[PDB]
Amino acid sequence: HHHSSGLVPRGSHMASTEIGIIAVGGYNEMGRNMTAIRVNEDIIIIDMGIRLDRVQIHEDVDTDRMHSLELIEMGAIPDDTIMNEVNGNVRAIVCTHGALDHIGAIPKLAHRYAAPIIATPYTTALIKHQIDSERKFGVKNNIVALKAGETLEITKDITIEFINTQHSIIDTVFVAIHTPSGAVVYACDFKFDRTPTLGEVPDFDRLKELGKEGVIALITESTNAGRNGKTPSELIAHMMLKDVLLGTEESAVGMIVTTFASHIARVNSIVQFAQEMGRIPVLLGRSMERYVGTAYQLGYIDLPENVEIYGSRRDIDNALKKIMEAGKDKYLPVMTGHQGEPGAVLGRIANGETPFKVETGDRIIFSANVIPNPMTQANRYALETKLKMKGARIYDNVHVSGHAYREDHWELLRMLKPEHVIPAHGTIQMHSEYIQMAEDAGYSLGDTLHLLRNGEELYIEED
Amino acid sequence: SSHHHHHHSSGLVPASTEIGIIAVGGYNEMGRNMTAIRVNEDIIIIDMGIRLDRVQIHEDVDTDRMHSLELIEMGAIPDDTIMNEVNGNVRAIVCTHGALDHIGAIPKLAHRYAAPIIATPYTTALIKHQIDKNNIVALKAGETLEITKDITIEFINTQHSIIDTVFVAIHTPSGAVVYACDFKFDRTPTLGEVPDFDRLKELGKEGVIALITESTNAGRNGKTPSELIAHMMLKDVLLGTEESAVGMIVTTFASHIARVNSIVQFAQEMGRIPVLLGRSMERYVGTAYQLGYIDLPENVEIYGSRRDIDNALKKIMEAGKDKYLPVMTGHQGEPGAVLGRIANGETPFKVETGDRIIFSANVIPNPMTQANRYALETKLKMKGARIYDNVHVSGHAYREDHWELLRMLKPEHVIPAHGTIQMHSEYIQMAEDAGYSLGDTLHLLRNGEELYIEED
Amino acid sequence: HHHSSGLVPRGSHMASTEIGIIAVGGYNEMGRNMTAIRVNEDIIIIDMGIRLDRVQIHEDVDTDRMHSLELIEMGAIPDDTIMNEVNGNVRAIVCTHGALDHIGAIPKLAHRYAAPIIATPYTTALIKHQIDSERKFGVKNNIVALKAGETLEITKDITIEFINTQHSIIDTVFVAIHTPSGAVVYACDFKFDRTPTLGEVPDFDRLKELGKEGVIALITESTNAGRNGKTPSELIAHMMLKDVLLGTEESAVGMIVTTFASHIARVNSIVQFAQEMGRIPVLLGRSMERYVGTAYQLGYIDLPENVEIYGSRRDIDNALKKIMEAGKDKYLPVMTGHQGEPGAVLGRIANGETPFKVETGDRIIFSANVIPNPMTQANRYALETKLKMKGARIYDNVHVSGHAYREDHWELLRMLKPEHVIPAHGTIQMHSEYIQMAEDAGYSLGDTLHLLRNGEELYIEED
Amino acid sequence: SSHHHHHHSSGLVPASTEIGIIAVGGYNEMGRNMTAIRVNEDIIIIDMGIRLDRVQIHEDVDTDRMHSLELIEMGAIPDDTIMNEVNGNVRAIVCTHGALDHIGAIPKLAHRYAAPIIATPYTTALIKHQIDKNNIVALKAGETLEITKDITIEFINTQHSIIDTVFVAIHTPSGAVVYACDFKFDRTPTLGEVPDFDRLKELGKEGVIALITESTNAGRNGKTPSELIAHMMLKDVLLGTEESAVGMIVTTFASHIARVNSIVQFAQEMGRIPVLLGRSMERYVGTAYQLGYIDLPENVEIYGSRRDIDNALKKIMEAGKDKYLPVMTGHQGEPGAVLGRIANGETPFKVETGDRIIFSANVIPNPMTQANRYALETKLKMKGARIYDNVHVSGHAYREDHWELLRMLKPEHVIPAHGTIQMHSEYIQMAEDAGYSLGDTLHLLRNGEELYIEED
RNA sequence: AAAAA
RNA sequence: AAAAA
RNA sequence: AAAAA
RNA sequence: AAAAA
Repeated sequence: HHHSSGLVPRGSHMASTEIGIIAVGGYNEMGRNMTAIRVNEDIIIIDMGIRLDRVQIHEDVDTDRMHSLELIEMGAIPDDTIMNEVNGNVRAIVCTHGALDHIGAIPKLAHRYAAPIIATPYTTALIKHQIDSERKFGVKNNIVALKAGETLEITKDITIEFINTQHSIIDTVFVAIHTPSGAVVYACDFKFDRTPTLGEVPDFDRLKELGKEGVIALITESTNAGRNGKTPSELIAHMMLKDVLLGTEESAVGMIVTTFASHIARVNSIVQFAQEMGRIPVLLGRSMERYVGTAYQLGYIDLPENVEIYGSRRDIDNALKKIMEAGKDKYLPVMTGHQGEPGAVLGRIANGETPFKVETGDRIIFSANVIPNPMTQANRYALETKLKMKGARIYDNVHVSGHAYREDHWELLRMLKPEHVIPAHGTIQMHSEYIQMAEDAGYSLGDTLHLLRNGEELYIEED
Repeated sequence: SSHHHHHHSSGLVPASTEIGIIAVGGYNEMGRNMTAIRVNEDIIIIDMGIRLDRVQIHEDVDTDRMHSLELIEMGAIPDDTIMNEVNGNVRAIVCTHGALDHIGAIPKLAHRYAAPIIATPYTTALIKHQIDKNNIVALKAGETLEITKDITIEFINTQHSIIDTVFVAIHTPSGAVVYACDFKFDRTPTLGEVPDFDRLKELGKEGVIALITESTNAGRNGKTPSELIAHMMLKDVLLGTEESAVGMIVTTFASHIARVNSIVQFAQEMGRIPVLLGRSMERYVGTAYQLGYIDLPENVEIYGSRRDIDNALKKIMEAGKDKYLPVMTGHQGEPGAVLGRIANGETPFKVETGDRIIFSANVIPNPMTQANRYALETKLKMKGARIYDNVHVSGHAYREDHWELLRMLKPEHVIPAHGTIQMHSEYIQMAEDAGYSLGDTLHLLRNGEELYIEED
Repeated sequence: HHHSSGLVPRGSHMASTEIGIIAVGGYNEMGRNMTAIRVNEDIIIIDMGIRLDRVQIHEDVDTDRMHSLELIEMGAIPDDTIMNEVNGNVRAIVCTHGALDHIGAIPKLAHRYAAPIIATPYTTALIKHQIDSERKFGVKNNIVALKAGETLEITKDITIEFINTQHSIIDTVFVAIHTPSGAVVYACDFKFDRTPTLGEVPDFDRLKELGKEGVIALITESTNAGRNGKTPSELIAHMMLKDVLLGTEESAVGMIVTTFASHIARVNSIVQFAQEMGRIPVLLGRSMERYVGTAYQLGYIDLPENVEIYGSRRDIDNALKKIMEAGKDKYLPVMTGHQGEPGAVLGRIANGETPFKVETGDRIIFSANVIPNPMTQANRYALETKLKMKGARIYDNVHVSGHAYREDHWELLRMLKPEHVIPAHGTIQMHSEYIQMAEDAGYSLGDTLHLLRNGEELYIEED
Repeated sequence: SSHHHHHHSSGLVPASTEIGIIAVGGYNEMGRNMTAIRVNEDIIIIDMGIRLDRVQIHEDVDTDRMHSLELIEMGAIPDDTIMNEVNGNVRAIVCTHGALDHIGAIPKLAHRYAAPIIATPYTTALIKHQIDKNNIVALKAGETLEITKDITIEFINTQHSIIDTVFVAIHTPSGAVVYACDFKFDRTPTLGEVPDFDRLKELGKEGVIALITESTNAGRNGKTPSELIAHMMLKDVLLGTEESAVGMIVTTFASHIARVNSIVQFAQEMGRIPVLLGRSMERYVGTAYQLGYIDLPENVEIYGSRRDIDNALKKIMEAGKDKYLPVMTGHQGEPGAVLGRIANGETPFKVETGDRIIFSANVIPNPMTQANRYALETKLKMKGARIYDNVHVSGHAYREDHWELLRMLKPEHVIPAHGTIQMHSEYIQMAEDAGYSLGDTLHLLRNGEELYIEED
């Protein structure tokens, strides 16, 4: 004899999709970021970064004579040889922004793929300017400019959407890969910033919509997931830098500012402050000219008429000779070398290889943090020791992070409601931080939350 | 056969003043600050603080049952028994502000001196409320008070993590002795005034014999971020949220009136009614309001007693946590404070997953307070709370702030105070950069030592 | 038409075994260790520890009135309710040693299982003495004494082997669970020590043999896997303590030594040193009497005739009154309270609640480390501050770790050659350290190397 | 009407000596140690060291092309130009041992003084080899040397990370000035003798005016572990292995002769032939052997030149790494050292997975050396090496060692040296526990300052 | 770099 | 959490 | 708390 | 990497 135990309504499945999340670089370390998203047999590569400290430990630096495999053995750059064991063909290369941890390895690995590079206008410009700077013949991927808010079809089954976000470089995007079974979202090198000083407010609405439409997997950075609270706004750094530059009873002293050439919002703030304190803003260093110049040409920043930009050593040295013999109090040199890079303008000033002589009382403002690696900490120590031994006053860490804190990740997780989460852009320790946060959010390790190592592929079969 | 020459000096003259800088407390540690400035035989005492951590290591606090000498043996409070060896008489007791590290020992030591207590209005109010006896004189920033035919005291406005904080300048016939401790340059305060740089420069040109100044954050690079920074960060944490109807608790220094001000303003700007909870909140904020230092919105609610507080939390819980912004005590996980009691479930307020707890304060770097803070945060986290930490800006001068202070006052002698010998070491390296020499024009004093400064 | 592509010789499989590695407690934190090894449908529980700091954060301590579930909610103790979702029956409970992070939760959870407790003689003694110390009625598991080197049959298919190892408590073992498909080895709270001061030299031969016989899975601690090199021998701590106690030109000063009551090798060394410096070794504190007394009765340590042991408050206070009024220079008090435990002898001396008064010059030797938790760091700070304020001279950290370092794990891995490795006894951060080491040894995460969280079961099907 | 009384003192007497303690270098930093002790108008210089990190921040080392003044501007070496303001004449230059932080600046500054260099035999040997000019006098531990009718210098044996290290006692008609820097109490040395506690106590009772002593590890709790501890740990690392035929490299201080001794002994006990590689290994160990301080087994091999070294490594590689124990330079990842060259693959020796690299040294806490060490270890690890770090014991006295030193010598005045102001702060807290008072009997000197001590 | 009731 | 010419 | 060739 | 009575 037999009783009924109830009934189960079974859902339909009009599209099965096989998703691959391939960790190539930047899952075991910082710098050489590369991820590959496989939809069935088509592959979208996301970012191709470089890791600088692996270049610095070798007294040979070179980095432009060495080709891909030697750099991979140093790594340095992502080991993409594993792509030969991935069951698909690369259809596109997305670069979510233009800093070296996302495009630094483009000129070394991108030319081997039969795919266009898709990026934002500013990013595309930086990639182009960089590709045209190796002159080894000679294949160049075409570059498609895709703006935040725009969508691009790659395949009958694959579309790529850019969503604007904030970061320490302008024009940074989340990328959503739409598949017949739903979306794969990539959100790395980002920060929620509700009061940006240059870009736009993050697209929380679209994030929520995506959440409701269906997100299969989220690949997101774990870099500062261990840091408590929310990332302070860029406005905070704006305010602090303002206070450091204007708030002084020793006004006619002579001040040098140094920061990331790629941090366009920061540089912008600095030149405005120069205009508010009666000094002539003069930008020094090749990379200043590259990044800030490019940002200006494409209309991302406005520059005052008296702004001066110098890229060549003799232009720079003669500009510093002009400043030195006119009164340091009349200029605000905005220059490269905050990490004590050998050869940068500030490092050359510190060695006295320059008409500019730092004298007691002079104020040097590092609008940047020291990167937690022994190499750059050494270069910074030597730089600072020299500058102080010549009597300079050091203003350090006038800066705000470009990365999401724990609660930023919390809210992102609540908005996108991803089915699977994969931490990226960090060490396994950082991923451990992220994992604990995500578990608090209801995710389970090995189930809906996944710890990948470089070279590993997560297979997801969506019904 | 051999010769040389020398001019001899004449014994002719073309009232001498002897200065003593007596370090009493707060030169070997944090908290129990007390300095004594002797002009020949008249003495001005500056500040009388308490050190809380030396009270915490003994589980039996009752800081009002113990008399002065036992507190000194714990210390806790400054050892002023050394004043029995100082060749002078105390003519005044100056308190540069009203926080416990400047007035905490007032009720235990001040009564032994036949001298008035001189302080700013707010400070005087807190001292009065605290006593529950020296005369108390209210002296405002910018005003001068004569103490003796030869001695006057000037208050100069400055900024700090408590309102109405002053530098004090002791004017003598030989020049000024300046005391600048527990201070911060802030050119964009959210409460009070910008410090008096003009007067500092004037003083410098008039002649400063000695500067007694804090070394607390002399080790920190750069300049102290403005209170405006903490204002902005707190705004971002409180308003910048897609988890809006969650229920938020803010905790901070009850004495940081500027901060509490910012918080209640934000409460009015996020459509929650601000409820201030805890006895000390009632004390400091209440007093600040009565004296017209802070303005409060009509809907502001304050509860100091245990049952008032618990019934307020029962009211809040059963009306919607999303409708209130409780501003409460317990940011250091103080046993008995409102937040610590909420965390222990001894309260109608129950923390549930998602609730946001904002510590508008840093954790005090002492093992005791780090323990209490750890236990508190662990409990709150285990009940599902989301912790926003360090939404805060320092109340103390950084290295370059001291650089500029030194270059404005141009003192003949400098003495670091308000810290450990390590903090003083930082200050010393900075001052050496400015041209001072240790043991000559720069002096590292320990508690109990008297520095003699003579006229050339 | 058809060609042959070669042949493949296929192996036989005369016994399939399903293995479960269940992480119950101590995989997300320190202290409350509990693991469960499932062979088909029979379960061997390994260790049942407590986490002390979770008790300390509550101002209520109690820990003996509270029953299991409240302790689990604090946790504190392992959440073994998950055992109701594990497909098997518990046949035995192994305790690899007698310290609280292995037997601290025995009296709270063991009585719910219909299984005997298997342990070494010393461990068994401590478990018995502890069980007879709750007097709540009243079920007591029988305890089987199994010595290092001995094997015990539990099932037609399951045998348990003890292998001697070293640790900060005497009589510690690796446990090997022999199954028809091979062995599961558990090696937690251990240290290679080639010159022990009490136990035996580790059984490297047997480890190698096991390796060759076939190890399915290794569960091993990750606690100090991050620490570089090899764990220093106990002999090092012996030497340092000797030097601290004898090497002094201020000989008749009065010295107090404090250490782990359970560290029998250490205490032994101390009383021998007392005999070598003409002082009477007097042991104070209830737990000293418990652990050292027990170790003496079972013949693990020899004690000199003049040794004195006191467990009660009045015996202790009058012993200190005797010492105080006879000359501190004539005694070596060996007492509890190295973590500044409220109520311990040293903590009571520090509060002046004792005939013993510490005076300037007096030397207090902490033969122990400070546990990296804010609670115990607070208690230690208060204790030390009081002792120094009474003029004592503090000798700290005269101690050597009880846990394997990175290279110790390296060699263990090379000896056992396990098919699968699972890190245990630590946070996810410690496990991350272990994971990197194991990857260097050839293991692969998610494949032969497994990261478990509390409540998770790894299923292994051995052919 | 009113009265009191006082006894007046007589102007009768019931040769005065003025002591100057001049801090020249090594009081604000590590490395460039130099002190000058003035007795009225005769001066004894003690030590002349170099500071390596100030040389490293400039990539252009050549420390022999630069003359004294440029090295002083880098400093690098002590600024002894201040000696032009000191009212006295240098009668002797004492070097308490032969490591670079005591003799590194000898070839740059010693030649300007009309005075002999006095040192222990080994120290004299290293100075002589280094010079490639003052007279050099060898003075042994336990011996005394007359310098002046009023001044004698006594050497007292002590222990340290280099052999033949001494305390120096300067005897004057008013008592002794004792210098105890770069030292360690070690009652179980593996080389040399136990320090002379008897003589220290004797000195104490005879009368010590001033003690100049290191503060380097005064912050570390307890007592310095004996060199025997490092011996034992090194034994455990080298012999205690189930990975026996792997190939092992040991690196340590070339000047730490006791350590190298232990290592070669262990090499003979593990059936490997000890090969010492590197120029400085050849210098220090060679010199120590010739003078009979260390004994070497018959099979010992030493190579100082580049091709000798490379061909030795080619020999080793092609005979079996398991048969050799290379003892080489480069523990701090010094560019050009043997280990750094092996790590860069510029060498017949190739590191392969499993190889054990033993650093019998700690990493020096400076960003430069931490960088070099990081790059080195990363390379070695990337070639599969297993790193055994910190197999080492400190060469400097801990807090309680200083406690007992102070209680033995009973000096009237104490001056910390050989460290930063932070290290001195640690020492100061310890000395205050011992009864000394800062600015009175306890003195914190900076480079360039002269402390005057008069007779009562 | 502060308390808390 | 970044380079630099 | 030290260099290295 | 541990308790304590």
